Amino acid sequence: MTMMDMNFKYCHKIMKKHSKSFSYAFDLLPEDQRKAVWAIYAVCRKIDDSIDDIQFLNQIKEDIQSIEKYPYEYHHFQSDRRIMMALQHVAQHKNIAFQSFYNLIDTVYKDQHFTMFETDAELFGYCYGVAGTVGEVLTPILSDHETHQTYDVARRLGESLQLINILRDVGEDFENERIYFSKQRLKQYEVDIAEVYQNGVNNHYIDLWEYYAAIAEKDFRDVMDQIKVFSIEAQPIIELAARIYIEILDEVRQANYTLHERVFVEKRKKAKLFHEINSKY
Ligand SMILES: CC(C)=CCC/C(C)=C\CNCCN[C@H]1[C@@H]2C[C@H]3C[C@@H](C2)C[C@@H]1C3
Ligand SMILES: [Mg+2]
Repeated sequence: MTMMDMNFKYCHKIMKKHSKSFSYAFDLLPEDQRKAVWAIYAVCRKIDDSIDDIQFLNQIKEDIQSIEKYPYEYHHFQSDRRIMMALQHVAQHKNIAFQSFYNLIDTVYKDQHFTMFETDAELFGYCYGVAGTVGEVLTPILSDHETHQTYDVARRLGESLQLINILRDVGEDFENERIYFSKQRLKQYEVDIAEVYQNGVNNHYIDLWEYYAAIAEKDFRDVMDQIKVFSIEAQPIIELAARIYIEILDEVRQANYTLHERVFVEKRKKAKLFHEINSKY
C-alpha cells in the first residue's frame, strides 16, 4: 500500500461510514473511478460537517482554492490532509468543477442562519447547493465526454437524492430544529410539523409528503431515461445508486411515514436491486 492508497482508503471509510447505499453502488466502479468518487465524497462530507464555528470550513475552502490555483505544487493543507491530497491527485487527472465545491461551501455557510423556505423554489435551490453541485463535480468521473446534458442529468440526480433524503429524515431534522418543506406548501396542505411530530401522521401530512415524493420519483424517471449520458461502466452503477435511494421512499411508506426513526434499505435488499439491474446489462 503506497501512501496515496491510505489517503484514498481513508476517503473510502468516510463514505461508507456516512452512506451505506452510495458506498454499496459506487464501490462497484473500476478502481480509477471509484477512488475519485471516494475522494470527492469525503471532501463534501467534511464540508457538510465542518461547523458541528466557520474556521474549519474556511480552511477546507482555502485548501480547495490552493489545489485549483496550483494543482501540481506541494501544499501544507490546513484542514484534512489525507482528503485534500486525494482530491489533489484526482484533479491532476480529471477536470474538477471547482465552482461547484464553492457553491456547496456557500450553502453550508448559509445554513448557519437558516430560516425556513418560503416557497418550493427556495427548497429546490437548497437541493441544488447541497447536492446538485455534487452531481456536477462527479460528472467528469462518471462520463466519457461531458456536455451540458451530462451535467444537467447528474445535477438532477443529485437534487432528487437530496429530496429523498429530506423525505426520509423529517423527524430527525425536526429534532435538530430544521424543517425543509416550504412554508407555502405547509400552509397549502394544512400541516404543522411540530404538531405532526407530537400526534402522529394524518392525511394532510401524507398528502404533503406524497406531493414531494412524486416530484422525486418523476425526476428519477427522467434521469433513468437519460442514463446513456454516462460511461457504460457507470450506467448500471448509477442506476443501482438511484434505485437503492429511491426504495427509501417505499420504506418510509411501509413504516407509515413515521417521524420517530430513520428507515433504511437492508443490505440484502440492495443486493436484490443489484441483481435486477446487473441482469438488464
Ligand atoms: C450521488 C449523486 C449524483 C449526488 C450526491 C447525492 C447527495 C449529495 C446527497 C444525497 N444524500 C445526502 C448527501 N447530501 C450531500 C451533502 C451532505 C453529504 C456530503 C456531501 C454534501 C455529499 C452528500 C452527502
Ligand atoms: Mg446541510
